[PDB]
Amino acid sequence: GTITSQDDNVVVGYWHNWCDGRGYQGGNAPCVELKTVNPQYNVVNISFMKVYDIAEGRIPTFKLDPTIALSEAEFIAQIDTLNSQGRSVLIALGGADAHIELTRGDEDALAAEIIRLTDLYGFDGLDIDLQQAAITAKDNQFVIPAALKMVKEHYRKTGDNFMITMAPEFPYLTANGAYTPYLTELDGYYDFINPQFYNQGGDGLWIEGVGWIAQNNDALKEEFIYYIADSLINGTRNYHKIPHDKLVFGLPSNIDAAATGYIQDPQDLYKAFDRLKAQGQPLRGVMTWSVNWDMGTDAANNSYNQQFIKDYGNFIHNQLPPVTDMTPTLSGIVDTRVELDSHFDPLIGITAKDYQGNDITADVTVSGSVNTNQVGDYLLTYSVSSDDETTNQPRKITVYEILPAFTGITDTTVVIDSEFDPMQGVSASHPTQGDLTANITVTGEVDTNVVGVYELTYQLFYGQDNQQNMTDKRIVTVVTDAVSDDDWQVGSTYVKDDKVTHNGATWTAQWWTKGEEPGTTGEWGVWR
Ligand SMILES: CC(=O)N[C@@H]1[C@@H](O)[C@H](O[C@@H]2O[C@H](CO)[C@@H](O[C@@H]3O[C@H](CO)[C@@H](O[C@@H]4O[C@H](CO)[C@@H](O)[C@H](O)[C@H]4NC(C)=O)[C@H](O)[C@H]3NC(C)=O)[C@H](O)[C@H]2NC(C)=O)[C@@H](CO)O[C@H]1O
Ligand code: NA
Repeated sequence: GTITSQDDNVVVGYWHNWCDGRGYQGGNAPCVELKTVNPQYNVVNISFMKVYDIAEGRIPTFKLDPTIALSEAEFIAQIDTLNSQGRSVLIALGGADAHIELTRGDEDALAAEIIRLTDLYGFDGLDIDLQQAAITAKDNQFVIPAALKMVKEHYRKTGDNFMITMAPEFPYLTANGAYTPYLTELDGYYDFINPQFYNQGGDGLWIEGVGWIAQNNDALKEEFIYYIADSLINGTRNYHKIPHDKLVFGLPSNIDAAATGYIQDPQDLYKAFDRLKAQGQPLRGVMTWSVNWDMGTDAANNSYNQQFIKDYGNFIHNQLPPVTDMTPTLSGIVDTRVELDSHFDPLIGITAKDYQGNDITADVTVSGSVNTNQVGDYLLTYSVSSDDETTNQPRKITVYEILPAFTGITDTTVVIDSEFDPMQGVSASHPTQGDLTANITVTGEVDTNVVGVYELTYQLFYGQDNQQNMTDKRIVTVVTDAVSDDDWQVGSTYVKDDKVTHNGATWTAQWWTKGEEPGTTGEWGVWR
């Protein structure tokens, strides 16, 4: 069949390219034929395209597991059957424990392989399900989006919408998180995102005013679904924005399918989705790992018997078609610190796209202004409008100054009659003004002919018109070279006529002494 895409809500189910997968609670997921998957799964994701063996190179591929007992041709035929029913069959890239590591330049070969597989099997698109290191390995965050843009454009030439979806684990969807390169580079290209709201334990989000709402909290599941979706579809609470018409809520089919995240009471989902509809932002569907688990068994060999599709198929399909959120995006805006008097260009690094991913950078306007000749904060607001919508974002620009620094102003002792130059070895620097040594003045003098302690005050003048100042003090001690009688020591023994220096004077012992301080023994004592 032909490239078959979905214009309305979706119930997405992954399909295991393997048999008898073990459950987190000891159950079993059989392989199943595609033709047996419930019709209400209108998107079925073949899992997974990956690197099967590094000896075939870096480019991932898909290899049907023959033990499912579908020949290549029969598998093809069953995809065609789904397509004839108006259902989409995507290829899912990655999965758990799949390492993919591509280098800049690999994009052409990756696109070529996606096209080859797509044309051979009749796939309708690709789901990005990179996990763990594969999300950020080498140049993946560049190569995979680059390849996918090529694939999208290739099929657009013939009037076909090759679907692009993604299945990020939700924690990666913070505003600057690991998936954000895939989301931004593919804005306009992707059909919807179905994040995984499972296998993350106690992770979740903080709602100012209700507290922490965790993905494994079964008492607050309605609030979990509502608030995490609300944050995604509006770009609030530190999440990257995924428009509501493009957000599909990914879930485990049952307790065997994922460690945590199963919805015990489907009412919690119905109500959360209704609340999102009530604020004008209905979601685009649900997704599940997996149709195999939905048709699987538990540890007691009891059948799950399609409970997931029973709970959610009709609820999600019995909804109005999606209404596109046509708001444009701005990229590259970050609060920036600028050194006093440096040049600042408010447009550099900032771009914009309409909701279809067309570049509309030239249409960005900025209000506010920065005065780099004055330290302080300056607030800019960037705006762009397209498609009867507007997006705005602020940017704080802080102008700061750095103090210069002196070198070589350290206390020093010099010998009598030596030459002393107060500027020898003395300098000052500043990162933008450069060498400021010629801007140093010296208050005070050293007289090296006269023993004693001389204070010098160094002043540095700098900045505009040399009206900024900083000061540092230096002590220069001039000492004689003259040989003196050895210093008195409290523990030494002296006898008549021994001489000692103490407290600035030379004293002579008049008899035997130990422990008596010169100067403290009066008019007629041992030291004179
Ligand atoms: C942010 C972070 O680091 N989170 C950690 C979790 O990542 C981690 O648990 C892993 O969670 C992922 C994300 O859900 C999960 O992978 C998805 O989930 C299903 C299982 O629920 C995977 O199914 C397995 O696929 C492999 C083939 O790739 C099969 O070999 C295996 O039999 C499948 N298991 C079952 C029960 O069917 C999917 O591949 C995958 N994608 C989708 C769309 O669902 C991993 O399996 C989880 N890994 C483990 C070891 O549990 C968690 C625990 O380590 O820690 C979080 O911090
Ligand atoms: Na097809």
